[PDB]
Amino acid sequence: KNDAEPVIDTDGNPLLHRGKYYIMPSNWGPPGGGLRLGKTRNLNCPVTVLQDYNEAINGLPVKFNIREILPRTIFTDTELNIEFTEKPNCAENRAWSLFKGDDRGHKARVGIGGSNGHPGGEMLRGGFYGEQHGLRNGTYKLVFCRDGSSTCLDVGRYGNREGRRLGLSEAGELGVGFEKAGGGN
Repeated sequence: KNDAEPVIDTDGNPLLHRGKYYIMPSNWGPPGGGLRLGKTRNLNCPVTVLQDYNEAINGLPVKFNIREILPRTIFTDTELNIEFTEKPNCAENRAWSLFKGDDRGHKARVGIGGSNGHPGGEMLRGGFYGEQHGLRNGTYKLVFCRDGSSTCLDVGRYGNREGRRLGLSEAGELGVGFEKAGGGN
């Protein structure tokens, strides 16, 4: 279009696939936390990807693959399937799925695992997306495009008093910054 650039960590270098990264809360917003598999609600397997109310923990690595592949650069509009680098042993996968539309989950909640136990229930189908509609320095937003009716929506934030459950906002939210997790190759 106007037209897709490469997606950068913003420690200056284009961002890659099967590469482990972290996502910080940009520049202190608000008040910024990291993300991980966190504790929220109760027992059947934690699906809730949490954002931290504390900055000491950058959470868990984040693998942006167009998933059943290997590729070199992630340009702003190219699909992908994202997942953490280690699942709590008991949810099925670490892939992020969006549980939907009712039941006191109340937005499409960020979900790891293949079935549900507890709140909400049926995880929507779809491939993710991302990147800034940004201005002076740094990086920005990630997006989801559904299988059924989603000409895709943003991912804002919902809280619930446990931490901060990610979700699909109506407007857009989250200035996001990327920190490769290190490595060679």
